[PDB]
Amino acid sequence: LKGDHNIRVAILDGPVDIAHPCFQGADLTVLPTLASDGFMSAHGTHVASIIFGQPETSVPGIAPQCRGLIVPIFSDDRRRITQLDLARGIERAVNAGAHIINISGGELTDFGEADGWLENAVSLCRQNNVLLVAAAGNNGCDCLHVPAALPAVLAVGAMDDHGHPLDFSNWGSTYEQQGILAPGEDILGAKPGGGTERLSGTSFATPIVSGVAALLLSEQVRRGETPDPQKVRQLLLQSALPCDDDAPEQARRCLAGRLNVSGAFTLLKGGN
Repeated sequence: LKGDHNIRVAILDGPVDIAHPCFQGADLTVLPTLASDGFMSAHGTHVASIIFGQPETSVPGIAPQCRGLIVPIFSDDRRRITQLDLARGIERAVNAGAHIINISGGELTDFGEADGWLENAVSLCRQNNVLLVAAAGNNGCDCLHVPAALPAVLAVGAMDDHGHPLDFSNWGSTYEQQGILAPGEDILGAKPGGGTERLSGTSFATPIVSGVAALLLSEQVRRGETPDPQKVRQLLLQSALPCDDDAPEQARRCLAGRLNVSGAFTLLKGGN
C-alpha cells in the first residue's frame, strides 16, 4: 500500500544524486559528510530511487511516502570504505531515528566475522529495535558477506523474474536462517546525472526488501500498533516461500525462501 512519513528508512551508501527528478516530492534528509565487493554499492542514486522514487516520475518507488535518511559512509568517495566508516554510519542512522537501515554493499568474509566496531554497531540496532537489511553479495558461492551475515540482520539475495535464485547470489549457511530472495534481475532505478536504467545484483534486491519492510511498519502505524522492525524481519522470514523445484537449482540457494509480500501482510494481521 502506502508508506508513512513517521517511518524512517536510512540509505547507507556512496553519493546519492538527490536532485534527480524522481526524488521531486520525496521526503529526504541528507546527513553531512564527516571529517567484487565494498560497503558502498557504487549505486546510491539507484538504490535510493527503488524506495523513494515518486509515483508519477521515471522511477516509481516502493515506499515514496516514507521518510528517507541519506547517510554517507564516506569522506572521500574515491577512498576505500572501512568497517569503522560503516559502523559510524549505522550509529548516525540509529541516532537519527531510523527504523530500517539499508546497506546495499558488503565484503566477502570467511564465516561472517567482523571487527568489533561493526559488531557493536549491529548490536546497537538490535538493542534499539532497528532493522538492518543488507546485500548477500554476488560471488556466486557458498559464501558470506559481513554486514549481511551478522546477528538479527536481514540478508537479501537476488532471484530472477521467474522466482529462481540468480547464479551470482551468495548462499552461505547463515543465510539459510536469516536470508531471503528478492527480485534482483534488471531492477529499475535512477542514474546519477539523469535518466534511468535496469541493473542486476543483490544491491538492488536489498532496497526492495527495505521498502517492503517500510510498508509493513507503515501498516502497523495505521493499525494503532507501535512500529516493530525486528518483528517485521521475523514476518518476512516466516512468510518467505519455498523454491518450486530442486532438480534445476539448489535447495540451499533458496535461503530462508522467496520474498512474499501478501503472505507477510497476512502474518502481520496474525492470520493464516
